[PDB]
Amino acid sequence: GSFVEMVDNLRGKSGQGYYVEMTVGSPPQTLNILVDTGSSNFAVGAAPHPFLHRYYQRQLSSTYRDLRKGVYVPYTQGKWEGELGTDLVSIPHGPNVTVRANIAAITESDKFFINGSNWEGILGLAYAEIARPDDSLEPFFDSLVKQTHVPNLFSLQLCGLASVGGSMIIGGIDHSLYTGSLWYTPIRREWYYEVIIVRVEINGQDLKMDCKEYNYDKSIVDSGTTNLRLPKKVFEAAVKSIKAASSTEKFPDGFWLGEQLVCWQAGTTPWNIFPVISLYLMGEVTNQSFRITILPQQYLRPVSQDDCYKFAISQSSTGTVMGAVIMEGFYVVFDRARKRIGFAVSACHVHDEFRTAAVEGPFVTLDMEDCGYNIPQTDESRSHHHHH
Ligand SMILES: CC(=O)N[C@@H](Cc1cc(F)cc(F)c1)[C@H](O)CNC1(c2cccc(-n3cccn3)c2)CCCCC1
Ligand SMILES: [Zn+2]
Ligand SMILES: [Zn+2]
Ligand SMILES: [Zn+2]
Ligand SMILES: [Zn+2]
Repeated sequence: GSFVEMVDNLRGKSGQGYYVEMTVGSPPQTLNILVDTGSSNFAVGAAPHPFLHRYYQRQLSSTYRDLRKGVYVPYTQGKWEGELGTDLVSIPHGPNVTVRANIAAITESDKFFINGSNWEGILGLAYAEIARPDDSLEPFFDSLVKQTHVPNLFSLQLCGLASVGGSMIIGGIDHSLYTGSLWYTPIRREWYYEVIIVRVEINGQDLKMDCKEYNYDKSIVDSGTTNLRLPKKVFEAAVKSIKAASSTEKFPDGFWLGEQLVCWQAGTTPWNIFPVISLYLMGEVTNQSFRITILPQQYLRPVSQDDCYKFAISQSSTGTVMGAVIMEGFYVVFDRARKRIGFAVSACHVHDEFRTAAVEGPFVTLDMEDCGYNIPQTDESRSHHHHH
């Protein structure tokens, strides 16, 4: 488990999430597992399903122990039901350590598994706070760090229907995965990997919104979501501005809805008419920020003699979700030990002829804590005690 043994340990199909090979149980059962920075539960298929041809067989594992507890987890469209337990977990193209972790054995599901995905489970790498059924269910990464000598840090280089590749570096930073300098934004609160966006530009033009609209009701880094998602108001401003630059082409509304492809003749796509998008993230120094710059090659997704494209930016009512669309630009450091997220330009350069994906700063201004929104506290959340 040198960083070199972890290089290129990810695979997937385009728009269907990235997965790492894990083993579960004794003897080890090999399974492919979606890497989700947007959730906190480790769960694996554990009974027959249409789209699966292997699953976790609890009864074949000598190290399995029943927790006698059910759990239910909805996501944006998919959901599953599970029965909790613990077993030995390893990442074979990862560090050379085995840990006892919590596993949700999935017994029923709806629209969870995706035909052709090649994944049989989901690794929630976010914090205990949002774990189901409550935060006393230690997440995998927590266990791994608690039980071994692995630094409290991981890094994602997501690259590339068509196949994708990439790397999850568990426990450090591999400099062969990036070029230029690494910029860190703070983790605002440890639940999701919540960050603050202080400014947005499309083709250098500021959208000029109250900076709180950008993080309404939050902003996060989610390897589990394909698209860049944007709060309704920001989405509308953004589309207006993208439509205006690309206006030599007149697409049907369904395209802007992300529900329809548009096509040019093989190798003739007019990239230049689509604008770069810059997201300015709060720096570690007060009044400083730095931008990540997104190419239309990242947000226009490839799907006769024709190159065809899906619009990978969609509306949100649950804040700004920086999905795979965004991450594919970058080597992203989830530096849990220092409560920061780093970005650098990826050594998998998914690059334009005149423009490039960029991580740039500092930019200096005023009043970024002012850009956070505070979610309305519900009675249900206020009432649960936390003797942890
Ligand atoms: C598209 C999708 O849904 N992706 C799953 C991962 C995923 C990928 C996939 F390919 C199929 C799936 F069903 C789920 C990912 O977590 C979604 N993450 C958010 C989400 C949304 C709703 C519930 C939960 N959540 C549950 C527990 C803790 N948080 C998380 C995080 C907050 C903002 C919106 C997306
Ligand atoms: Zn392998
Ligand atoms: Zn059921
Ligand atoms: Zn109490
Ligand atoms: Zn608690």
